[PDB]
Amino acid sequence: NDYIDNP
Repeated sequence: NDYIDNP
């Protein structure tokens, strides 16, 4: 699953 690193 795709986890993005920092908002």
